[PDB]
Amino acid sequence: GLLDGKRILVSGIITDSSIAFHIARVAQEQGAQLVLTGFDRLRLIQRITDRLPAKAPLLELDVQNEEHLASLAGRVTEAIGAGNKLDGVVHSIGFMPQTGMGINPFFDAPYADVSKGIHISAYSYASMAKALLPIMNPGGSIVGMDFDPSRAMPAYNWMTVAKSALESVNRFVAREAGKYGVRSNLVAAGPIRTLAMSAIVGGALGEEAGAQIQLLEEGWDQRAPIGWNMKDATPVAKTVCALLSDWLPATTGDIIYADGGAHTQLL
Amino acid sequence: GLLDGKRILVSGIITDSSIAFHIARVAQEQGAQLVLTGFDRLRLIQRITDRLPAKAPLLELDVQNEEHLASLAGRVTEAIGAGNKLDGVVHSIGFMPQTGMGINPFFDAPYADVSKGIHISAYSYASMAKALLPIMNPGGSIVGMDFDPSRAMPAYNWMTVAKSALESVNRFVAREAGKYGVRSNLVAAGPIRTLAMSAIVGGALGEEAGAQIQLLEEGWDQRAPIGWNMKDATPVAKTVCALLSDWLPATTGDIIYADGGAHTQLL
Amino acid sequence: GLLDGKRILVSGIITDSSIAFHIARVAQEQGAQLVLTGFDRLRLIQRITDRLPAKAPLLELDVQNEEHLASLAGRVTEAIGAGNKLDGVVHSIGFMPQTGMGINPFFDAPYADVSKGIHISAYSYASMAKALLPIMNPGGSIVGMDFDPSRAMPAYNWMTVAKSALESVNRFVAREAGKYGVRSNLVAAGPIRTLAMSAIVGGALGEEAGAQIQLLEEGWDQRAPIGWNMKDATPVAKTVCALLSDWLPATTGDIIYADGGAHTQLL
Amino acid sequence: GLLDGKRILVSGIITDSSIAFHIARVAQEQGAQLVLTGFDRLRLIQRITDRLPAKAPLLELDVQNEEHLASLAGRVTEAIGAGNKLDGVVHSIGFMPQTGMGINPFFDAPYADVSKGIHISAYSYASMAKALLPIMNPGGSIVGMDFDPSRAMPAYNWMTVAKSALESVNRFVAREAGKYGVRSNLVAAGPIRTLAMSAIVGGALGEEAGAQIQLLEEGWDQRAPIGWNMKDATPVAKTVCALLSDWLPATTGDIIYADGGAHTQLL
Ligand SMILES: NC(=O)c1ccc[n+]([C@@H]2O[C@H](COP(=O)([O-])OP(=O)(O)OC[C@H]3O[C@@H](n4cnc5c(N)ncnc54)[C@H](O)[C@@H]3O)[C@@H](O)[C@H]2O)c1
Ligand SMILES: NC(=O)c1ccc[n+]([C@@H]2O[C@H](COP(=O)([O-])OP(=O)(O)OC[C@H]3O[C@@H](n4cnc5c(N)ncnc54)[C@H](O)[C@@H]3O)[C@@H](O)[C@H]2O)c1
Ligand SMILES: NC(=O)c1ccc[n+]([C@@H]2O[C@H](COP(=O)([O-])OP(=O)(O)OC[C@H]3O[C@@H](n4cnc5c(N)ncnc54)[C@H](O)[C@@H]3O)[C@@H](O)[C@H]2O)c1
Ligand SMILES: NC(=O)c1ccc[n+]([C@@H]2O[C@H](COP(=O)([O-])OP(=O)(O)OC[C@H]3O[C@@H](n4cnc5c(N)ncnc54)[C@H](O)[C@@H]3O)[C@@H](O)[C@H]2O)c1
Ligand SMILES: Cc1cc(=O)c(C2CCN(c3ncccn3)CC2)c(C)[nH]1
Ligand SMILES: Cc1cc(=O)c(C2CCN(c3ncccn3)CC2)c(C)[nH]1
Ligand SMILES: Cc1cc(=O)c(C2CCN(c3ncccn3)CC2)c(C)[nH]1
Ligand SMILES: Cc1cc(=O)c(C2CCN(c3ncccn3)CC2)c(C)[nH]1
Repeated sequence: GLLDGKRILVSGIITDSSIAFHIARVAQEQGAQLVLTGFDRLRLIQRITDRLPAKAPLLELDVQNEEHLASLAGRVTEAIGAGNKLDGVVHSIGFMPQTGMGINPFFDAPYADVSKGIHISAYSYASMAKALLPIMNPGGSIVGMDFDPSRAMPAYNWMTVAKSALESVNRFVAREAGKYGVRSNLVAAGPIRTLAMSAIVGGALGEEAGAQIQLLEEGWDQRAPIGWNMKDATPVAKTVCALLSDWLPATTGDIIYADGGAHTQLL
Repeated sequence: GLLDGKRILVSGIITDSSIAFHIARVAQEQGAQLVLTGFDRLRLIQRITDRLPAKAPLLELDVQNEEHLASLAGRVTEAIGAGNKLDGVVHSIGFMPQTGMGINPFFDAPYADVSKGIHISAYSYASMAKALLPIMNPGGSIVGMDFDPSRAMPAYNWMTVAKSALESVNRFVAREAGKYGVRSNLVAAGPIRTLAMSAIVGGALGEEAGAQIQLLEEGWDQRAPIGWNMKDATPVAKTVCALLSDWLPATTGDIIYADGGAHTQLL
Repeated sequence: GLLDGKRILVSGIITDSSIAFHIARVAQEQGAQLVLTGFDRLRLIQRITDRLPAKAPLLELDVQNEEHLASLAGRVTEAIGAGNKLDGVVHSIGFMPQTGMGINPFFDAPYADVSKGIHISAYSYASMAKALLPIMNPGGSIVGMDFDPSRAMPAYNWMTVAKSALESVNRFVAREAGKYGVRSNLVAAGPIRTLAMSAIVGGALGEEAGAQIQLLEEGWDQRAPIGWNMKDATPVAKTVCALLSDWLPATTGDIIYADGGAHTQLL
Repeated sequence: GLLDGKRILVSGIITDSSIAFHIARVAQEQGAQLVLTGFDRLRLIQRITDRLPAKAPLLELDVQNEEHLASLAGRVTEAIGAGNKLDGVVHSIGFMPQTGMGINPFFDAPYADVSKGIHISAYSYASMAKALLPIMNPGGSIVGMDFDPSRAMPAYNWMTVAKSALESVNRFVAREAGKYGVRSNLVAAGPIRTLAMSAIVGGALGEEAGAQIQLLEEGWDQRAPIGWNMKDATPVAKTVCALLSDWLPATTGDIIYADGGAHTQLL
């Protein structure tokens, strides 16, 4: 397998439609030995991850909890065995309150909400690298999930700002990770029909936001030279595994686009 | 003058080396009628602004204070006279605690500090547009100050992340401002030897940060095809006035680089 | 006026819909003294330019003709008077054979055609700077016309490649121009309904290309936060004059977008 | 192996320091079955390729020769056997006359020289895709070599313009390749000490160009968070193989940076 013998931490599984579930599945199909991290609904996450090709220990991690982050390296070492280190880390964490995404006017998001979204979606990429770099092997890889925020778009609002902040955070994380012989990169995915994305299209964040995200999805497949299947997270999962492998050894502080090439096309 | 008859709000004056002081001076030399906003040290700001070519009313504005922002439009109207609106708005506000800039490791900035820096440096650009767009004329202009954060660099650390967030905020502010016939843009300046910049070079944020910012300054003038004089804020002030004028009427959600062309050159 | 006392060379007038006609008109309304250059149909160009606010000498310039370029500086000096130099230069020249644009497959453009298009559209920006920099004043400005080629699009085909080449040429021209205290920049305009653009929409380059350019035009106005009027070259002409003025003195090797902000927006 | 069962065409081998030699070697170590193309010195190329892990047929290809390109697909089919198609294509072709690179002033490159450089370095990427796409399998991959031309730099001059043109060509090739279920991408490598690069540093293109390329090399390793070894083409070769594999299936019309992350860092 592409990741045979590698010890990889995967955060971000919440449902069977989570991009992290598909990353975890493909990584296991490719011979990686995983450690999982889950937030708040641990009973649910264990039951979901019971469907993965192989059993993997599950650790609790709220990225807003400083105790969870301070104990994380020790908890991972206990799960993987003393003397072993991680070869890979996947950050597949993102959150923005409803005031910061959807039909709620961009000017009507209170800062406490925007700040919580930026903490979880951008700052935590640096918190996770700080916690795990001391237990990472040379030649290692840290990968985070991105949604191209180079241009403004309807409804994505403050989550776009959190992604722009995450891209900047990734470039600095690469400076730190480099001291450990570790790469840091983001995968900018095309839109994926997760449970939340389906709910948004169904009007969970207002009708106008639903209509706008449906047009974005259509335009994405139209612009993508190889097309874009929003119901298929496997091409995104494979790209994350390509970055976790030894096959992109000279790429760091960078962004790889697993979006069907849609960002390279105007129309 | 370039700005004859225009009513322009200018925030960000603190000392006679503030980029906003030079923006305010050039705007007045070009016939603009100004309203100033100042944070916390109002006695100091009044005394500084006494040196501007013309007298201008000074209003207090802490961008972290929701009462100041909610009353701002009314306070500006009282200063410019009922029935008059602003043609221009200058955001020249930036702040990052010492834990987020300098020699303090990038991983050692607490989130409360990073969040305060992002609130002042990025979110406030949207708070200011929300407050003032209802009192802005069609053909109007909102301009903010940027420092190119496209690539990571030493010491700038979390302030780089705040600038990346500000660039994203600007693109969304342009969507809102467009409804008012108003443009929103940033001026990405080359480094300017303000009081804080001189203090940093003098080691106020650690020796290594000082040495690194001195090398950045030297490299900037070297890369700039027309050179870069860090002791001269006038080219930056003129660029802000170009954006406040009627002469860039089809530019919005954008960034204009007043950096001597240094960002267009590798070496 | 914005350009009072300035001596500016303007190339690229062919009809009354030429972007250069509007640049020339606005520059004259702003007090500039112009010298014009025209290609091949000099009788037509003289008759067109008779409609400009003021009379301006017209010089012949085929950018593919080395004799025309070698004699250009001398011919300009004769027209503006010995001892006088130019403060500004406008390159508003572009051409691509029909095999390189439109419905003709991208793979079916012969290299002789692509090479002629790149010579006129990209290399000539450097030929013009070479010819005129020795007769340009410090503080001077060279401006060229661009169409954002960062992403591929239908029909534009090899002309997109010529624009990408022009952007690269501009960065090198800035290195040379800087030695003279001269700035070099491009204005990336939104689509303008020139005679050729109207002919393309009318199917002159095939039906599919017509339909595709009509969708691009519609999408441009939709994405532009301040809208985009393709029938109005005046905002583009004003942007070129802003770059020719003293008001963007720290910008070089760069691109200013006069596109209604459409490139900063995905949807 | 990463490329087990894949049929890959590799162009660009001339010496044992050619980036294409290392791409060919790594692809063979990973189980690919290769077809090679060589220009002009076929006896030399055969002798060089005798050192590759496995024997591979060698075909003559001058990308400026329309007969060579028109017969290429037939010649490849004869070498790989009727009924078999290629899964991958590597373009590792670049050339610029000495007038277009080095100490020769940027303004002193005759167009015939610049045009020959652009034909070989940029247009040929589309000529090669046109020739080989009809004999490529779905899921296939076309990869070209790039040197980041986003910013101007000393000596690279017109070759920088050819790379900017190549990036634009790649985005259009992706539109065509997508119809075949084929991806098209470039690998932007850091500087590699090939025979020509060593000759340049030794002053083959003038002393000033030598000094400037030595400073670029040093600055590259300094800026790269994981460092940059210019004497090691293996990380670049591995990146090309990552793109030729099934592990980046949603990336097209794009650029992957195998430069040690140096482009993501200012200093
Ligand atoms: N769905 C898309 O279209 C799309 C496209 C591009 C990128 N992404 C990104 O992919 C990543 C994964 O999102 P997804 O779409 O799979 O949705 P998801 O809901 O399945 O995953 C987001 C995860 O973040 C976790 N999380 C939230 N708050 C947390 C906290 N305080 N501490 C720790 N974990 C926390 C959630 O529990 C969840 O597992 C995110 O970064 C998202 O922004 C999504
Ligand atoms: N100095 C440089 O080299 C440089 C380069 C590019 C951009 N900039 C940017 O230019 C802008 C102005 O900075 P400067 O260099 O002139 O420094 P400065 O210290 O003179 O200006 C920053 C201003 O922000 C104000 N401010 C801080 N907290 C505030 C709050 N809560 N509410 C309202 N105002 C608040 C300060 O009072 C001050 O007037 C900033 O956005 C900065 O990031 C500076
Ligand atoms: N029309 C648009 O939508 C649009 C948008 C963005 C940029 N542009 C650019 O603006 C510029 C002007 O184009 P336009 O749209 O006004 O069309 P135009 O036809 O009016 O102008 C192009 C000019 O190039 C001149 N030219 C052609 N070959 C020449 C040669 N050998 N020597 C000298 N001059 C030569 C023509 O005579 C003509 O005056 C071009 O660079 C074009 O690519 C156009
Ligand atoms: N060396 C570096 O530092 C570096 C960095 C980034 C990218 N590159 C790129 O990598 C690629 C390979 O270059 P390299 O550095 O290995 O040098 P090289 O000299 O080994 O390879 C260039 C190849 O182009 C071939 N070529 C030239 N004219 C041709 C023609 N008419 N038809 C067919 N082939 C022709 C040559 O025979 C040679 O094999 C080029 O695209 C180059 O621009 C090089
Ligand atoms: C296209 C796209 C990009 C994204 O980044 C996301 C995020 C998914 C996780 N987040 C989230 N989830 C649940 C409640 C609140 N926030 C933040 C938005 C989506 C849904 N779509
Ligand atoms: C090159 C450069 C870019 C910048 O954005 C700044 C900011 C100036 C204002 N800030 C600030 N001032 C005082 C105390 C704390 N923070 C934040 C940094 C500087 C000093 N230099
Ligand atoms: C949107 C847009 C951008 C452009 O750059 C152009 C060019 C106009 C001048 N050219 C030209 N004119 C006449 C015959 C052949 N070529 C090249 C294309 C157009 C028409 N539209
Ligand atoms: C850093 C870098 C990037 C490049 O693209 C090249 C090319 C190598 C092949 N070329 C070439 N070779 C031999 C004679 C003439 N031209 C063009 C330049 C080099 C040498 N270095």
